[PDB]
Amino acid sequence: LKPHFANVQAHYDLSDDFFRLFLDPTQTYSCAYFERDDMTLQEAQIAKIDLALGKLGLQPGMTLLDVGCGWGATMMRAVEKYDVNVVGLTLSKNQANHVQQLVANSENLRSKRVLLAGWEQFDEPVDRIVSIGAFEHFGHERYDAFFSLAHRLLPADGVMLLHTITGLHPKEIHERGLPMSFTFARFLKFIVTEIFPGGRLPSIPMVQECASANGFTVTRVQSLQPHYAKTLDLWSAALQANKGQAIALQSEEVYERYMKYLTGCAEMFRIGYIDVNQFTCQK
Ligand SMILES: CCCCCCCCCC[N+](C)(C)CCCCCCCCCC
Repeated sequence: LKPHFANVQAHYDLSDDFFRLFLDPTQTYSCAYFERDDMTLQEAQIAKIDLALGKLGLQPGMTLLDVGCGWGATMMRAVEKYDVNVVGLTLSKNQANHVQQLVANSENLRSKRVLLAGWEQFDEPVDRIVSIGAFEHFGHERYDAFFSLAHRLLPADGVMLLHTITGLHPKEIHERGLPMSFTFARFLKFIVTEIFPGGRLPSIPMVQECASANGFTVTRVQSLQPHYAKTLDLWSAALQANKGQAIALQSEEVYERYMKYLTGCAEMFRIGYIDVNQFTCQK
């Protein structure tokens, strides 16, 4: 199984400078958690991180594996607030380099590693696992392999917090009393073709199946559905105000595409065609 470096890199290696125009300072690129009403995006992203890490029963000395570490905000938070060693995986060249600098400049004593590789090329024992918004890039065809590896790399009391967007079947969506449909399907095509090449959304039962079939017990499924529309609204508001900057670094063609993507997804979550859930997978 050769990781899909090309497709994944197609999106995230666009330009850190560009993503910085709409993501919060920690560069977290996933659904935030507005635990409190007046939280800033940065505070809500940290709260999301704590929500995920707080389910792992972390302890000093442990080694945490972050599958699809992104720009590393989660890894560094794990080190700094929870005092654990970390290992981060990503197919993005720019992310690997960025996190490599965070590691190089850290004054914390814990072990920190970032690899430009996929879980498909990682076979090392870890104490706990966290994966936020990376699953959507694996593809239905590799779900079983992922959980197999996850279960194999974890200790006896191991735990994996899998956070991923989930979707309903377009055919069955019509019964949910949800109009549009065609519009939804047409937008999904747009996303997979111009935003996330190779992307694929898993249904909740699909995650529950691959987990159980590989020896895991899903002890909790928490939805952050409403929180994503706001996260996306905040991302789009910033990008738009940074429009002039967006075109300079790239092109107005890229800008238009990203605004269409950010805003569109926001409505999709608002109406309920898509969801986002954190699965506590207990070994
Ligand atoms: C139906 C095809 C779905 C492909 C989904 C690809 C998802 C990539 C998610 C990447 N992160 C975690 C960085 C988040 C980006 C913002 C939310 C995007 C939601 C897309 C929903 C498409 C239905």
